[PDB]
Amino acid sequence: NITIFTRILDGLLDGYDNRLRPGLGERITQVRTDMYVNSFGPVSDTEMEYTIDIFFAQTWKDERLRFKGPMQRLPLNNLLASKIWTPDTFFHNGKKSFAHWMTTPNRMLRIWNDGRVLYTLRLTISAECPMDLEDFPMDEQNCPLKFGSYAYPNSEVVYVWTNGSTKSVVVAEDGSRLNQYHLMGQTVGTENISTSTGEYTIMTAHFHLKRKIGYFVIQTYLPCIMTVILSQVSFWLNRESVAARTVFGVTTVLTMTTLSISARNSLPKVAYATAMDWFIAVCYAFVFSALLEFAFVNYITKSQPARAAKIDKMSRIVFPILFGTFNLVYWATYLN
Amino acid sequence: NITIFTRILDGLLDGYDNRLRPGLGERITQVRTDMYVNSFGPVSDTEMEYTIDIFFAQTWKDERLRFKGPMQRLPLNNLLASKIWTPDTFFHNGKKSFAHWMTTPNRMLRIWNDGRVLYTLRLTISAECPMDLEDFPMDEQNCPLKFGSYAYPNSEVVYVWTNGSTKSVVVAEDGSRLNQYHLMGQTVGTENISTSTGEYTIMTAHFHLKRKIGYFVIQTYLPCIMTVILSQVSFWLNRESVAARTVFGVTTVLTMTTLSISARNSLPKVAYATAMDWFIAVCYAFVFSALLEFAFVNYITKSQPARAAKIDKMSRIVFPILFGTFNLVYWATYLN
Amino acid sequence: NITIFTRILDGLLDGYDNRLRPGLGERITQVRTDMYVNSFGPVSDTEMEYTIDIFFAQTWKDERLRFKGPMQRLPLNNLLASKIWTPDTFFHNGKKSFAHWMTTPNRMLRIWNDGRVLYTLRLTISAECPMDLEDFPMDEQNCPLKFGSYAYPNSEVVYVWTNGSTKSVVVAEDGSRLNQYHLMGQTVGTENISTSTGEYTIMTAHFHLKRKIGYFVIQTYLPCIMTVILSQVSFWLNRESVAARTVFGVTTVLTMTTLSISARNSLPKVAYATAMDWFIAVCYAFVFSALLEFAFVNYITKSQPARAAKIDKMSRIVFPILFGTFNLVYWATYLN
Amino acid sequence: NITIFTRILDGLLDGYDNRLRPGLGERITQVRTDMYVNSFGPVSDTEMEYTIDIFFAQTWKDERLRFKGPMQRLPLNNLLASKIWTPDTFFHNGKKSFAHWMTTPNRMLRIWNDGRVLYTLRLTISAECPMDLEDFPMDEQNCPLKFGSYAYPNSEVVYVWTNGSTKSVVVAEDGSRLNQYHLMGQTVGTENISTSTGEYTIMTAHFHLKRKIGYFVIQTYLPCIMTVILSQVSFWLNRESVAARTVFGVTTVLTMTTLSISARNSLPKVAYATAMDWFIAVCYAFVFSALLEFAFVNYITKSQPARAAKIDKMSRIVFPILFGTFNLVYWATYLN
Amino acid sequence: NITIFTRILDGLLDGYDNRLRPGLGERITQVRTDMYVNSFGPVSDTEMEYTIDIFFAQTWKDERLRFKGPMQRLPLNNLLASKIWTPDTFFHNGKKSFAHWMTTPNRMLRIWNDGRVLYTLRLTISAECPMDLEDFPMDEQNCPLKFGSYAYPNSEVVYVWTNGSTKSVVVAEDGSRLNQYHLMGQTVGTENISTSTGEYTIMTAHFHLKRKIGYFVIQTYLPCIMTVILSQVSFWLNRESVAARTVFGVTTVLTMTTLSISARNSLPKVAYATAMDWFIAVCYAFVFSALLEFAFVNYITKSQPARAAKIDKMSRIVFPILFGTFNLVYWATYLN
Ligand SMILES: Cc1onc(-c2ccc(F)cc2)c1COc1ccc(C(=O)N2CCS(=O)(=O)CC2)cn1
Ligand SMILES: Cc1onc(-c2ccc(F)cc2)c1COc1ccc(C(=O)N2CCS(=O)(=O)CC2)cn1
Ligand SMILES: Cc1onc(-c2ccc(F)cc2)c1COc1ccc(C(=O)N2CCS(=O)(=O)CC2)cn1
Ligand SMILES: Cc1onc(-c2ccc(F)cc2)c1COc1ccc(C(=O)N2CCS(=O)(=O)CC2)cn1
Ligand SMILES: Cc1onc(-c2ccc(F)cc2)c1COc1ccc(C(=O)N2CCS(=O)(=O)CC2)cn1
Ligand SMILES: *[C@@H]1O[C@H](CO)[C@@H](O)[C@H](O)[C@H]1NC(C)=O
Ligand SMILES: *[C@@H]1O[C@H](CO)[C@@H](O)[C@H](O)[C@H]1NC(C)=O
Ligand SMILES: *[C@@H]1O[C@H](CO)[C@@H](O)[C@H](O)[C@H]1NC(C)=O
Ligand SMILES: *[C@@H]1O[C@H](CO)[C@@H](O)[C@H](O)[C@H]1NC(C)=O
Ligand SMILES: *[C@@H]1O[C@H](CO)[C@@H](O)[C@H](O)[C@H]1NC(C)=O
Repeated sequence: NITIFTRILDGLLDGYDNRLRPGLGERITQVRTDMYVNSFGPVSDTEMEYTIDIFFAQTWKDERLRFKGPMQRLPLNNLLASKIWTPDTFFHNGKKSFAHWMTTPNRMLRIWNDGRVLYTLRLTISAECPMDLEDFPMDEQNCPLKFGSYAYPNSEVVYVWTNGSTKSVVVAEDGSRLNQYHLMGQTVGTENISTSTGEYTIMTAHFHLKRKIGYFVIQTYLPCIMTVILSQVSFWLNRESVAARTVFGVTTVLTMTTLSISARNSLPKVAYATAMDWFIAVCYAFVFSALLEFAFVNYITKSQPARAAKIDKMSRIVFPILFGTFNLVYWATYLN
Repeated sequence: NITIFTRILDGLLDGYDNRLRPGLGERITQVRTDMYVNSFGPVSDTEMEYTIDIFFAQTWKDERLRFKGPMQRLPLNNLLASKIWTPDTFFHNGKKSFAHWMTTPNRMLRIWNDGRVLYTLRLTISAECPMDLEDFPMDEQNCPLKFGSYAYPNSEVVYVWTNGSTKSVVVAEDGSRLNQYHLMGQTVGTENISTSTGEYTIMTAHFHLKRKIGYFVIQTYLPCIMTVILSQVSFWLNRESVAARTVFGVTTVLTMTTLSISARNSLPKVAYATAMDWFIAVCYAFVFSALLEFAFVNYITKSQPARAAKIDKMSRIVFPILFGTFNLVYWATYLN
Repeated sequence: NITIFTRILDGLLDGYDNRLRPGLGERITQVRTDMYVNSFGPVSDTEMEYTIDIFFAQTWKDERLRFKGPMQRLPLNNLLASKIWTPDTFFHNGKKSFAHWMTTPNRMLRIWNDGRVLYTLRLTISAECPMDLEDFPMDEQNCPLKFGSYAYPNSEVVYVWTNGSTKSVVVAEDGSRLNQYHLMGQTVGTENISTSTGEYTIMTAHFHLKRKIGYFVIQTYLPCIMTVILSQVSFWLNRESVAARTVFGVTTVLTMTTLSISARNSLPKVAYATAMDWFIAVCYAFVFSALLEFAFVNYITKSQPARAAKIDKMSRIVFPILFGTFNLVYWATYLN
Repeated sequence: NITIFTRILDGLLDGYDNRLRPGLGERITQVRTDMYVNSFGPVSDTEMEYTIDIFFAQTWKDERLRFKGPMQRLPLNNLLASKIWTPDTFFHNGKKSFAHWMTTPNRMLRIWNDGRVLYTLRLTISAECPMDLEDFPMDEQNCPLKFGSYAYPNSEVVYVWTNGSTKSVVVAEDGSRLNQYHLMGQTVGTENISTSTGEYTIMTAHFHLKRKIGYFVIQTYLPCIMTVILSQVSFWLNRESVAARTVFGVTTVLTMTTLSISARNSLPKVAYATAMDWFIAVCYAFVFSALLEFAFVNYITKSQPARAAKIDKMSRIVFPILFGTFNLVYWATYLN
Repeated sequence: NITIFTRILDGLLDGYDNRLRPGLGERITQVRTDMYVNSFGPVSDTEMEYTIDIFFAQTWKDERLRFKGPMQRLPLNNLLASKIWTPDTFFHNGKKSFAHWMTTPNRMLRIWNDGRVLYTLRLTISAECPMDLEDFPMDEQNCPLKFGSYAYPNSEVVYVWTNGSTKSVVVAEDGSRLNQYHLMGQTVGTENISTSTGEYTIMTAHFHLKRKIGYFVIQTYLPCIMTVILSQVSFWLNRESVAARTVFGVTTVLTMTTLSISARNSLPKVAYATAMDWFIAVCYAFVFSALLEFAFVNYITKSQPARAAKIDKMSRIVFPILFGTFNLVYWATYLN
């Protein structure tokens, strides 16, 4: 009773050329693509790449695979995949893509009576996601995923998403978990590209990433904020304590300097200033300005002591207000 | 006398199709799985992955492999594995799995007269273990291991553990050794998942991890604890020693700042506060508060010296008690 | 209607030897090469290598592949690539080159009636780009890309660019994006090399890189500049404040020392001085010189106080002017 | 005259089944193993693994390979290795093992008239070496190397070392060179293991490693020792110099704190204290105790100056003696 | 006219056994080896390995490949390489060697009428270069490159360099470029090794490396030199400035301590002292000695001030002279 299936498979492969696409010279091959994201891999800001594991599925029609039998479907595995024609789908932005081969090559092949073919493949794509870190860390990124045929132009093979956008791309509930990003949603699109080898249709999927803040607050902002407050303590010490107030200014200035270096160690070596850089720069000004106030005060503490006390007394109020005021503008500007 | 074995193997492969599962269109294929963990690989908290080396064994029934001979069993190797049908088992959460091929592909194949087949394979799985580091380092993790068929739905292939849970999964005595985790135990479960390609049965194995503390005590807590004690020494110095007490406060505050940065370098860049972070924050408050006490004392050391001495004298007792009291609450809360 | 294509392909391969180049012993095989750079990978200054992803295309004439049919072209895939002769093109400067195999080997093969063959391949080349970091970071680099035949000398196989230089090499608009380099343009050239195995023609492509400054300004120059300004503040303090002015000089000198170490951590370990190194060295002299001025002033503050005040007063003006003057010369020299 | 060899090889493979072990169902296959260690690779303490490159040789008897000819031996290469039966030897503790394939697969095959077979293979094994770092760096490690059959139990295949232990395992004179270990010697053993798949014989080789000290002396101990001596200098300064003695105590305490952090950066993150940790802890006590002495002295320098001088004078002698005494006990205890 | 070549190749392979070396049982196979180093890869001091890319060429005589035709030579590619016998050459010291496969396997095969065969292969060898870092950084290294047959002893296969030493090994002009080494020259040698499997001839190539200094001068020596000079500035300050001179001594001592730690971070963790270590140790003595001078001076500044001034005045001259004198001896000793 099982030998019947063997006869069907042998019959289909008989007089079958896998080097020729279905409907060659008669029509245009149409491929339906659906994607399921098992896990949205880590996003490497330094390398401008993001890893992703998906179950890529393609569907098309091949009249050469029509068959008649008790079962309307023929579940199979990778063994028969190489014996038939499959699209040469590839990822344009994929810097390095590898498959999964354990325990068995993770591929599926199903065939219906009408000749419809389902080809499912598991992939891990290390794609490239260029980013504009001008509003970092209050930045939103749109990492794309482009794929299409390598050898068959639009005139021969066309890719189209199946059903609506929601069914076209699906992300696992636990897969969309990252340490420094929120997966707001996904979008799908298409576009034709003209090349020296002809026109090709491109299927594009974009993932909306909203960076989650809180790591940089504990790592960069808070040390900068508390460092500024530490400098302002010098305003409450007597002028004659030259050495004491010198330690506050010098130590704080160096502390802010190393924080800027440390902050950008993890950040990509971009040749432009970010929002965090401006915040550090302003904080650097406050600590440096406090030291200048002490130097100016200590320079005139003899000739005109009266103004020296007023400046020191006034500075106790002005500096905290300006720094507090700056934060409201800074946070409101980038959080709105 | 040895040629008889050759005839049996040749006979079994004659008229044998490896593209068809046993009992196709007649019943549901049942697979029994047993796992032995040779060594529980390192757990990468930063990458939320854990490596594991196992001897994965699958058992099923294939009536096409029945034979009669002097021996009831036919020990073999990987040579015949590709000549017969094997399940397309794969790991859903396996980010990257590779086999061992030296000296010979580490696979075993045994066949009995009744047609029962044993297929053993050695694997190294780099699975993903999402973690909730809210109670870190007093956190317990449950790293799973999910596997199942890729192409054969529940209606065709079903996986079930063999014997009891203890025999189903086994961990070597020396294998369960990690630098920062205790392998409390293992659990096994099953569940059906509905997909666009049909329903699939999933075999799940969970490993209970109890983080072992002592590295962070020597690396993070103790430096923080001793740093706080160092700051409190300033309370025992005379007020007029402005520079001396300034060094204690400034140096300690910066020391705590760098400890927080250093502590999170190894820790994953999670966007939320951990138990260790709160401990550091409280320790930061004590050192910062001590400096504020000195500044306040030095500010009123002229107008009202009487209160200045009382505050300094009182602070010698209050600060150690509060810090000691906090530790009891902190340790008891997270250790109970 | 589709079986006709099968007959053509079978006919071409009949009596076809892929071990022999077309026109062997009758003429010289001519290959036309065109390159499209999908993305100019990162440039590793430390390893003197740059990654690049290209769609390498080769065109040549093979009279053995002539055919007659309704279609003037035969789009195909990698399946037939191994069944015919292709040039043994390789990259001389490619330290490690790997192909892309997912979902299908990214190769294309097209054949015309006249026998013209188009062979397109996707590659990721980790080539070597030696650099002369004498004007770093104001340095311009010319990273080459050399390729040619491995076994067929100039007398048998010759490579020539197709059409003009612009069409010969093309770079994607978004591909030419780097964090620390600007892709000014590309150039193409040729040259014959004499070897023990014969003369070979070499096709060379050079990419002009103009390093973009701004990361080192925020990371190295500014901390050095502000550190120097910090030292000059000591000139505005009274001489009797020995400890206060000592902190400025000592802290600044050490700060500059660690900046030099930190700056070269990312920079390659080249055994010669760069422009940035000279800038740091000069900045180190200013901070060190300021400390020497204080030591000299403090040494003569008793015997001849009159000159001590003049030196301290004069130093307040001389030092800022010289440092400001140096920057104009430094920046103008390397930016012109 | 050379065609005779071709006939012999063709004859042996005729009617030969590589899926069946020699002497199947008639006796037990006996395998003789000899190992030569070309180079003992680096030992990764952090990953608890050690690399090793060996020329693994196996010898066994196969009556099916008997032949008669002018030559008593048939040197060969990897070409015939896959055409005959070879044991499925694998390394139980090998986390990742790979072969060498350049220029040609590094394998040898020799056959004698009697049917004896020699199979030599070159391997690079990244095995796991669990370590007990309780006496670190005065610790001795015993890294094992376990291998055996994967599919053939003890009842079918048995491994035994050839000749004595010295000939069984050999290490190259220059191979046994490590930066932080001495290869004292090697030992070989055997043991039977019972599994669900049957009993298997295990061949075990242990390498005795004696860690060589001198890097940690220059990196950890000496900075700690000199730091303690630096703190004791404060005892020779006058009490009224409050700021001066404060710098010694504060700087030394922080210096010891960072040394402990730095020391464990390279060391594995083990959750227990090592001998080096105790040495650092004691050194931390001395520096911290010195600061406490100054604080206590400065606290009573007014009411009872007489005792203050005695304590400071006495401390100059007590502290060096105790620290010197501790070293003798510490070094003697762990070096004996 | 091209079919003639096909007949020749088919004829040669007819009745050809690739498992047998040429001249088997009749003479000894002689192989001529020539090497061209395209680029001398980076030298990893930490891992004691150096990468190298070469075009390895082997020449030998095979009477079975004699042919008659219009052309005296048959240029070919890797396609025919596997169809004939090639030596099993391998690198004894090669820890990991991989080939280049893009665009086509980089191999060449040429055959003459007499039967002479040329086999050229491109390789990237990560060999091991043990080093004696006793004179580091004034050290000269001799990195070898050993290769020979794996299965064919000296009695069957013998390797000999072709022509003179200069032609035997060739290094590209631009290939011999390293950041911290000078490629002085190359030497070639031979030697027979006795093994359990027989005697084998070994072809050895040594590369003379002269480390180029200048990176460590800017990274280690200069900071140490300037740090010592900074300490000597304390001798020019008044004794009563206890805090001021304390900062110089304490800061300098710690600065030297961290420099030693930083210097060895890149250096391999060798368990012995290098020349740089001695230089740092001496520099550490000068800074530490200066602090001791201040402590001794401050201890006797009351009882016998006269000697205190003399010591401080004398130290201003003695210390610079000794440090300057030491450098001349140090540099002359290791540079001569
Ligand atoms: C020389 C060559 O030979 N065969 C091909 C080729 C063409 C199309 C294929 F599908 C496969 C291969 C080529 C390159 O031709 C291209 C390809 C893409 C684009 C293009 O528009 N983009 C670059 C990729 S992208 O950034 O994803 C979107 C923008 C421009 N020219
Ligand atoms: C597009 C597509 O084509 N073939 C498949 C497919 C289905 C089942 C297979 F066994 C193999 C392949 C798919 C994806 O369909 C899925 C798969 C799993 C889940 C699911 O429930 N989970 C995701 C994996 S998980 O996190 O381990 C548990 C939760 C949801 N949809
Ligand atoms: C021993 C050997 O056997 N077959 C070959 C060989 C020759 C040419 C091939 F195309 C392939 C292989 C060799 C090396 O012969 C060479 C090769 C290149 C150069 C040369 O001029 N350069 C080195 C590469 S480069 O830096 O890109 C440009 C400068 C000098 N000698
Ligand atoms: C489920 C399964 O299926 N086939 C096998 C299997 C058995 C023996 C083989 F030689 C190959 C494969 C298994 C695991 O069975 C084992 C294996 C080893 C040990 C054991 O005693 N140790 C673990 C490895 S160890 O740490 O080196 C020494 C201690 C215990 N149970
Ligand atoms: C057990 C075994 O079975 N077949 C072999 C074998 C022998 C020779 C081969 F050419 C290939 C394989 C072996 C090891 O036998 C050896 C090999 C080399 C040396 C030796 O003298 N040295 C080690 C390599 S070295 O450091 O480069 C120079 C010093 C000593 N014994
Ligand atoms: C691509 O080409 C097809 C040709 O039928 C056309 O229908 C489609 O609208 C084109 N897509 C775009 C985005 O222009
Ligand atoms: C999965 O489906 C099978 C169908 O027989 C059922 O017996 C089993 O209970 C299901 N498992 C779960 C967890 O629902
Ligand atoms: C290389 O050789 C060919 C031989 O025809 C010659 O035409 C060409 O000019 C040569 N190229 C160079 C750069 O000399
Ligand atoms: C292993 O089993 C064999 C069976 O013959 C026995 O001879 C040998 O002593 C056993 N080894 C050990 C260590 O028990
Ligand atoms: C190696 O053996 C051969 C045998 O002919 C001999 O000629 C040669 O001199 C030997 N080489 C050395 C270095 O002893």
